[PDB]
Amino acid sequence: HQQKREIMRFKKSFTCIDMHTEGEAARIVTSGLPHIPGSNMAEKKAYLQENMDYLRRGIMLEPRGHDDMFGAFLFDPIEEGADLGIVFMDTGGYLNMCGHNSIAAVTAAVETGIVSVPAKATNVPVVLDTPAGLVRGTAHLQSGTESEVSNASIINVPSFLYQQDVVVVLPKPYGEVRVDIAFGGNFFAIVPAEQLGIDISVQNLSRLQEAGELLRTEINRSVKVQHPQLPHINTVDCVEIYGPPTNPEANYKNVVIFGNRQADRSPCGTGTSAKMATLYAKGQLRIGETFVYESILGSLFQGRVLGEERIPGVKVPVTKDAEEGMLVVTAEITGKAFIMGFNTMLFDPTDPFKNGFTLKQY
Amino acid sequence: KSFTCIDMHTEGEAARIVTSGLPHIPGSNMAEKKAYLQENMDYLRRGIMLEPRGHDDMFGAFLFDPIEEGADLGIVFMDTGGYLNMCGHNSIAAVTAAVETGIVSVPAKATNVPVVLDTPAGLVRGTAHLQSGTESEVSNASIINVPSFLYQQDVVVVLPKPYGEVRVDIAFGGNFFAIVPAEQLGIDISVQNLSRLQEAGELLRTEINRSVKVQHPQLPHINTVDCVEIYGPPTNPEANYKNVVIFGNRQADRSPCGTGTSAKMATLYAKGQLRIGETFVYESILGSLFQGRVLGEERIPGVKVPVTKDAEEGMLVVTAEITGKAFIMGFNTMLFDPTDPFKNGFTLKQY
Ligand SMILES: O=C([O-])c1ccc[nH]1
Repeated sequence: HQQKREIMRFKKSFTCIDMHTEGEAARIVTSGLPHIPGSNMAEKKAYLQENMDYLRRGIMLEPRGHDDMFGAFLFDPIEEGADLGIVFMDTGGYLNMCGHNSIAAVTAAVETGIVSVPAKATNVPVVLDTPAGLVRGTAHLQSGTESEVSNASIINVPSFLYQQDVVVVLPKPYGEVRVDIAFGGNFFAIVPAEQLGIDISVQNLSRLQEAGELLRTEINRSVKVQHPQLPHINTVDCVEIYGPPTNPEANYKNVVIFGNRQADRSPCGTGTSAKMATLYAKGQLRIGETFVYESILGSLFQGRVLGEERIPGVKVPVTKDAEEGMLVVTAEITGKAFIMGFNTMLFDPTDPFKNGFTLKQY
Repeated sequence: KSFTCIDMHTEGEAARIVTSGLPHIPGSNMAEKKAYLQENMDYLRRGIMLEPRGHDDMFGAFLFDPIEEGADLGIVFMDTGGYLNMCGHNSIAAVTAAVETGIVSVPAKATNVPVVLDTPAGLVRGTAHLQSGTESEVSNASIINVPSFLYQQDVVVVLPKPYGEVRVDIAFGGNFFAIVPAEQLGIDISVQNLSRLQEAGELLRTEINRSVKVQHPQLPHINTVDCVEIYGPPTNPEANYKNVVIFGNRQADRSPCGTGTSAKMATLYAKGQLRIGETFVYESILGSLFQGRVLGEERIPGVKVPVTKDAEEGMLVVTAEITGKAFIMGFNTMLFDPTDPFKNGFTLKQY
């Protein structure tokens, strides 16, 4: 019959596990990609970017997505020890790491049996192979259940404060700002809201989005960054605006601007790792101490520094002469993700918006 | 716990068509089933339409068994703010879905399929046009719009600089629209100009509502102008004109907007500039086309609107048919974990 019309209809389709980590979307694509050339997760990401970028666009943007959508493609692992390969994507490009989506992915690996649950277990390890290195996750099980996840935590790739007290001149009305740059899986410009002359509130979202874009543009133009072990990482993809908390349980509140100036509704896992490295570098957070970060929505992530390391003969701008090498810390983050749908994305060839669009200005 | 749907769009404008998972909903006509959803179960709409499952320009509907005689499919429309269609674009989507997926059957060797929708507002009569050599591939859909009419003509509304005073026509096609040339506002219609068109459209809407006080003659509940339709020269030379409808809480229609097309049509038609059976083509801000024609006109004795002249016996009203294409962009199973702090959604949109 017209089951031939269904073969046809599904041609070039993708299956996804639609999730969110505390309000922030994680559209996890589980099939429909062909083989993508590349020896590692970094090379697969570049391949996707240089040759098949219309895929990111149609999956992330209206009408299938929206100006603040986020997601990822899964792959077989390449790296030894890894359960899953993952490349992240968004409305602008491809982050080398993402905490909220890594939490979601750990959760989904376990809740759908991608990874199997050792009979009588409380914690299930799930190791993601990312463009930034191995990320070791743990799904913390709902104690009297088979595969029901309470929350998920990740041990991030080594994070470190990169350059301190950088002056960036933005145009009026914002003027001159002081920022730290730090790596937490992505490079971040960390800036106090107080300096943008704007409060973190829903009401000021569009202005915090403008200001993040200008800051990100101006940093990349003025300041060259380079990850000392990962040559492919050499820009600042995200801006962290922080300010006083609203939930008293939380050290601070933040919004992250990234992608095509979209805002994280989560507190942002990599950005959390990046603030933690910074305070820790400054002797303002101790190993083991709990740091709680609140989002614009009021979502919470919990973090702690599990250890530190000094790497002899490797310096970054912030590394003083009196130091024997650069400081990195290993940060853990914990949060909760939910499955919000099992989606099959279709692309009618006659659809003028099979490759997505945004009405976002300029 | 879970809902099934067909994600669609009508030339860019989202239409989430929920095809199962609602509980049993009472009502002896669709308007009562809509009231019951509103009064007892609004949370379903919110979680299906708002982030994270949705977004601030999401629209859609719930499919039901039809009740009205003649009807093929029951439906209640919804969006992130409420329970109306607006622009009518879900109707095109649902007519298409119904044929595409088997809800409605196709007579053999048939080229066009009637799909009649049972909505809270009355029957909506549509036709699915079949792709030449196929049995249920839909090329497009036509909808018979609610009766439309020019209401008031050459209205002078005074806007703050830089817009100034602006000549508009006010016309009904499901909502009342203020139809206003882009030239009049001094903004060229483009995506990059959209926020300027938005500012201006709101300015215009508040200014008209404050000064002109419009009233549907047979529908007293409709006493404002909720949409501003900004038109100008087309980019596609197949199209008569190009437009963007500004409506809601600072929102733009990505489609040409079917009811605005029907309003624009009754306007041209009243001024002697469109003929019955003439294909009018309208382009959106993203380049899509809708096609309309006026099928017929009527007079309504003893009922008058401002544009109705002293010697005319009743207002002029027209019936237009609006054609457009809806695409299927997904088949989704949505889930609501009861412990999900966002099972009923959120919005970061502010006013
Ligand atoms: O969770 C994160 O690391 C992240 C980065 C951008 C959005 N979320």
